[PDB]
Amino acid sequence: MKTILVTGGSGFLGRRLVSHLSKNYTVVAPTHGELDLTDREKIISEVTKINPQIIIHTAAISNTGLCEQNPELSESINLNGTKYLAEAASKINSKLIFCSSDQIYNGNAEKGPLSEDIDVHPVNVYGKHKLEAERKLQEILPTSVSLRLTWMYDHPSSKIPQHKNLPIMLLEAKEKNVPFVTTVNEYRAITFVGEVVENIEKTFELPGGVYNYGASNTSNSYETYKEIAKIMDVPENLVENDTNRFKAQARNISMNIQKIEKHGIHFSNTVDGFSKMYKSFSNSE
Amino acid sequence: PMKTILVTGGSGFLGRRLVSHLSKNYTVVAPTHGELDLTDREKIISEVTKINPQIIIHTAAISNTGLCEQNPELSESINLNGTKYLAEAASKINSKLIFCSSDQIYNGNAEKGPLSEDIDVHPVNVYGKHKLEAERKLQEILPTSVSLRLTWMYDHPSSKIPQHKNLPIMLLEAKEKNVPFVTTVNEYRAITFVGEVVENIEKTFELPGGVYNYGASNTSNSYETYKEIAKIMDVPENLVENDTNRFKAQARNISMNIQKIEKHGIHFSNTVDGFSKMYKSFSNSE
Repeated sequence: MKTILVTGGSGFLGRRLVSHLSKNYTVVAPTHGELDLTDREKIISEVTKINPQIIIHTAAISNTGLCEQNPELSESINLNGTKYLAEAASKINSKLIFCSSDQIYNGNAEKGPLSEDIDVHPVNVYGKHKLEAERKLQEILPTSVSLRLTWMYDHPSSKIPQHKNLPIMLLEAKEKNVPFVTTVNEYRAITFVGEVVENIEKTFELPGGVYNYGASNTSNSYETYKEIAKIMDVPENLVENDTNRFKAQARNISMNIQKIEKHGIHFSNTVDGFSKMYKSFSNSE
Repeated sequence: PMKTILVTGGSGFLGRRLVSHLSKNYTVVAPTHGELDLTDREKIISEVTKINPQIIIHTAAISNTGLCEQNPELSESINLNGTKYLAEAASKINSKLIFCSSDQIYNGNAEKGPLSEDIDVHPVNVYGKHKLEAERKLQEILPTSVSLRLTWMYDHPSSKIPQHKNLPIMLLEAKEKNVPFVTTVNEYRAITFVGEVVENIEKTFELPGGVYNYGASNTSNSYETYKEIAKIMDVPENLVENDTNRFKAQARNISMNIQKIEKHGIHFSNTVDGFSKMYKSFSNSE
């Protein structure tokens, strides 16, 4: 009975991973109050007591100032946490699955889908800290797996609660009649959480390294979201194209996913991924 | 007859300490996220009109986005949402809104010394940019609204009221694990005991609308200030390392000039004296 320790059960992906993997795995999903990650002594011993075969780390690899009333805003590397999770994992040869981000690509100036071997230099704090976590998971845990995830979504009529993501934002533009702003200077994919969650068992056997993980997309955000809005019966004129955003240089974070296609892991593209699972779903509309 | 205050963020660090302070002198309504959703313009307008508070203290953070559940939409747009709607609800009932801003709006500034509210600012992080835009929107919609620029705060390490790891607790952990707490001579920041921020809050209610630097003062760098705070706490002086690498291009100066509010009779202690003052307050003599 393999034991899966999930750090980040409270989050959007964490809470959905726990529900799916509680079928055939024992899932131990503690709260940040239950399991202070920066307490090395505690995390080493608690990891050893649970003795998990697989660790899926989704918890905040540091954070900005928002979400808190009294934040420090040191704006240093603020790593640790995963470092202690890493050494605890190495002690019992655990398989660590880090939830990374395609925002690592957001500084790249190349066009078309980007591969995992291409030199990266993100521009915002989120991309910088995710990349730094990747590099350090590698040197301490060579067998560890880094999945660069995209902006994601559940069906907008889902039972599992979720904060505002794009399917909800397009529906709200329909009700309030205020248009949702986007741009042609953005190339990004959005992946149904179900495909991310359903493919997650296949990653357990992957050799250690960095893997692009999510939907593909060759279209820009403005073209993509019109296609999605047009599926949801959302007026066309409700999705606007602001040429000012990313004017200095386009944000291209569309991933080439052939590395995981070799290992039999498939994601559909962004448009046909949304449509298939908008229709498949048992929501009458 | 007794004034009524609507406090948002009633569970957070500052919000919970404001509710506790005011509950005996006012009718304080501190609704949870389930009781009052800040992303909903329709709902905000409906509740504030019914509660009809004379004073609204907005301390809550925008915790209702995808960033806070680690599924972020990382646009430059930094949408206000909740803070903008609160202002509109207040305009219609004529409520005096008090907003929790931040001194981090000064972190881009290149000037030296304590900075006043009337200078040209340009923050370089996301916290400063969201907070400054919140002020800009509030002074447009609510001329009477008051925006208090707070500092990084701290309660006592041994107070039974919870908090996240702030300065005084990190220096104790340094002593425990013999890990040097790293700081820098390139940072000019003040920190304030929350008790001084909270017992002066009643004075701000009368203040004319505008921006007011609201917190402790500091005339020296973080390294020297954290060394002083170390020696008072009886933690060893070797555990305060100054990493001069941090803030190489432009030193972070968020020292605040509180000269505006002290003309209105609002006095704050400085960083060092204020700490010893509360540190001596705790545990009364037998």
